[PDB]
Amino acid sequence: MWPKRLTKAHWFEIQHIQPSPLQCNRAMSGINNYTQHCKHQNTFLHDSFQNVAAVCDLLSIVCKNRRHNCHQSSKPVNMTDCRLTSGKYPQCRYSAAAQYKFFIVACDPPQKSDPPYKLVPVHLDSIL
Repeated sequence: MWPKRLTKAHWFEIQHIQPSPLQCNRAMSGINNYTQHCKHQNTFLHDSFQNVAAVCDLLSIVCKNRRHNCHQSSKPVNMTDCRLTSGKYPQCRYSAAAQYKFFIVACDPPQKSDPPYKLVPVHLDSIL
């Protein structure tokens, strides 16, 4: 069981960080349990937290929400798109689609219980 309240950065890691590609149904089951529903879509980045957090140090750009705390990867990375195809919670089933794309993350200063980087990733703003 993941604990009661996760930081935004910790939830980002749980939700979007998976360096070796796995089975969509397996990978989503934990996330779905914590949210108590079948998430309709999720993108897993096949890269390490360390590598993704490093993107936070790159040039800041505008996010979809018009904030300026977003950062684009310097290279594309392997990722998988999981899309809900059937089932009612907790029986959620997915199809997988591999991608090789740049990504943009939103970054914030760490909270106290976060790893003490200058910035940590907290949202997957977009893939491009």
